[PDB]
Amino acid sequence: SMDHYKAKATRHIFLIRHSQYHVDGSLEKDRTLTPLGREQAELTGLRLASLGLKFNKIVHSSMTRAIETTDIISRHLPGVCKVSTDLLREGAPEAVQYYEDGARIEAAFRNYIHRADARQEEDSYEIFICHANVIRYIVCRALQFPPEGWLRLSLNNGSITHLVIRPNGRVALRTLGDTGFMPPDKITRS
Amino acid sequence: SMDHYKAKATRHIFLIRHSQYHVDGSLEKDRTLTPLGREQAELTGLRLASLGLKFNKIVHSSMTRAIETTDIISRHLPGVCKVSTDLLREGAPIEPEAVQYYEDGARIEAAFRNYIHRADARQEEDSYEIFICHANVIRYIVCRALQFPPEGWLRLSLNNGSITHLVIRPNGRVALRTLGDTGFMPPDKITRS
Repeated sequence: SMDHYKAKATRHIFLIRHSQYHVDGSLEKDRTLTPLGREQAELTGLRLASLGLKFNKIVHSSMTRAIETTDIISRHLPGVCKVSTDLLREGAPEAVQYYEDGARIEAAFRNYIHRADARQEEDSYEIFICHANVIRYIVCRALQFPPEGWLRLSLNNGSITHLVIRPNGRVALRTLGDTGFMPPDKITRS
Repeated sequence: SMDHYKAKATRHIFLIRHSQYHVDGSLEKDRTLTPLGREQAELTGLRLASLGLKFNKIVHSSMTRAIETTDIISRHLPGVCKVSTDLLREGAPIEPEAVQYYEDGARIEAAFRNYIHRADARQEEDSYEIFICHANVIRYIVCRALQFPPEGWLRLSLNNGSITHLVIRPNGRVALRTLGDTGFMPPDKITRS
């Protein structure tokens, strides 16, 4: 169980990886989703809406692929409120930047996963639209797995990862990197 | 990842949990799939057939629930041989005497070493292998192959008929590509028991 964790209720955390995008955009402006990526986000959006859950929020960063993945999914989840955060931004001396980028991933974990809400009386269902690296960090961290193994988790574009966090901080992984709802010819990791 | 491992090509391991069944069945022969369980198995079969992979083999637990799940899945994978093994029968629950657990631990380790860790010197191309079994068996194999601690077993929750996909590189690096995938099943067909 996560240490120093008390919540009022159970929290269901859904971590969605960005869909495929033009990684060769000169400026962020240009790193939009590929046509395949747009279809992926659509499929992830239909899947999420089909769950019969009233989601509490969709948290995401300000990167072009993040905003675009979010926009598409969000149209399937009418009324669910969106929250922009730069703790989910993926960075782009070099060495000092990278340390800082890593520290931000931990802050993301701390701020959004390890921290529970006092207002929250009942079970919550929370979506986070993220880059691969923050998902796999969050998974290892919440599950108390060796952080050195985070890169052993291979997350498809648009995939859904579901963690369950009980009031006493016991955590269960119900699924990781699910793209079972996409036709196999639509699945990508880049 | 795995130590003392050198394979000639990549190995894709698909670990499939059995479909919903009659837990109340009085003998092992009575613990057959429910009608919903048979629908789940069908869905998993459809999904596996749709990946466009030539599966090398279907290795399955000899428990009735695992047999019936395999019967249904294998109809979608014509020409893939099926091999029954006692090594993949479910282990005693982690959440009941100690010699039972020693026995089960030893067997499931044997299963891991025989089916997951052992590279075939006759492999001549990338392989795709299906193992139809049980939650504790899969949890153990996943954690062992990824070097996750034994307290991780019970933190992994696998749906009935779910697909867990590991990729084993020739030098022994292991990636977890998906765990507990039932994303191909409508939510109103999804169960854990």
